[PDB]
Amino acid sequence: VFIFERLCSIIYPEENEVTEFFVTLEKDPQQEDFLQGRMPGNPYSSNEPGIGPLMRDIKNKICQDCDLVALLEDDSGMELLVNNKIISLDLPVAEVYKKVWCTTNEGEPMRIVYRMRGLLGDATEEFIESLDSTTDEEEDEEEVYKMAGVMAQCGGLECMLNRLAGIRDFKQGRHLLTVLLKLFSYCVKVKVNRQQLVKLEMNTLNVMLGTLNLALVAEQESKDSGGAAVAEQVLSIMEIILDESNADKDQLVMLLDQINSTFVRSNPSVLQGLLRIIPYLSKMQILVERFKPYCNFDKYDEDHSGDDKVFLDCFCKIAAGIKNNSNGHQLKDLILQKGITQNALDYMKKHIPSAKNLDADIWKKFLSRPALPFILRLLRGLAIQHPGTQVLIGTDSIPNLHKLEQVSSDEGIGTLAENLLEALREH
Repeated sequence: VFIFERLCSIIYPEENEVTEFFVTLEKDPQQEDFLQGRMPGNPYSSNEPGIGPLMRDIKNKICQDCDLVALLEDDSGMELLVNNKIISLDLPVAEVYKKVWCTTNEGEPMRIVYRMRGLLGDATEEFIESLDSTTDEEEDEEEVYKMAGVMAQCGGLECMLNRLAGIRDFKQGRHLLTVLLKLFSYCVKVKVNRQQLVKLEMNTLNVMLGTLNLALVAEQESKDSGGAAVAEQVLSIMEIILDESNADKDQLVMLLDQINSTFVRSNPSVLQGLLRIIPYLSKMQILVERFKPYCNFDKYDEDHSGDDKVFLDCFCKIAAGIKNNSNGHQLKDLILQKGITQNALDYMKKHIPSAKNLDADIWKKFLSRPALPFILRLLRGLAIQHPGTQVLIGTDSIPNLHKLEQVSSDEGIGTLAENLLEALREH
């Protein structure tokens, strides 16, 4: 653990948190007669209750200790000044100390002058709203994390993967697992490390999926085990590695079991991360049959459970994420053979209005059907780069889709129909 912590601190030196500093809380000398009370505890330690984490907490402490109750609920009524600059109450006291005070008065207690706003006229002092540079310049990770590039050359990534694969007990391994994943999050910032991790010889995907499964099982057995945070980190690292790689079916089924898992459902972040990696990984027959009941559109319009909706949205996202390769084609062929595409076309043919006036109430009522957005998204996802699906939709549905693409609705049905027609133009 200590070796990997030391490697993290070499790659990305966390700025030394200012462990303890002192502050003095003084009245504006020009408001001495207007402000009741005085702060008696000068200098105050940064570790003292009410001295942070925000400048607002100091303002609230001054209002409380000086009995200025009317200013306690009003964040606009009191100003805090450091080095004759007005400091935003949203800023961290430790950052104000480091970035504003220590620039001129390093090692002295930070003098905070407090005053009532507008009592002597308009403030003429500079207002510091953000301690961070106003410039939105983005730090170059390839330069910021440049030292992580050594891990590709020294066999460091291979050592880290072997260490990750060696962790069989989540409870004992948690601390090592957290440090290794922190180090991986720095390593994936650098292109040389991403390209090394993409090599099949590294077995990166299987090790990461093993670590994900270990974290998911640990959180299912014991709530708040920390498996959730580990699973989220693994899913984020996997997304980056799988994206670089693109720039088995049993594992896909294990991932869908997680969509069913209440833990993953209750954890939107883990579910989101999981739903982002599922496309890249694309048994299959069983899961396609499992998504077939989720295609009760008429029933969906009548009534559907939050899960039915979530599952129908997830199936639309899966269908859109199926890549153009032999296995992706076989999965789309299986979905076509299971009749899911035909059932979506039969629903549209049954419910589409014959009225020529698109503003008619019958059209509004058709466009507001709950299943219709999901049908158009699903059909698009299945049609992209899949001639069998394109031909089936292109047989009889073009005149109806071409009516739909012309409609504006609050559900965006016209735009969804146009996007489906654009996917069908591949054929």
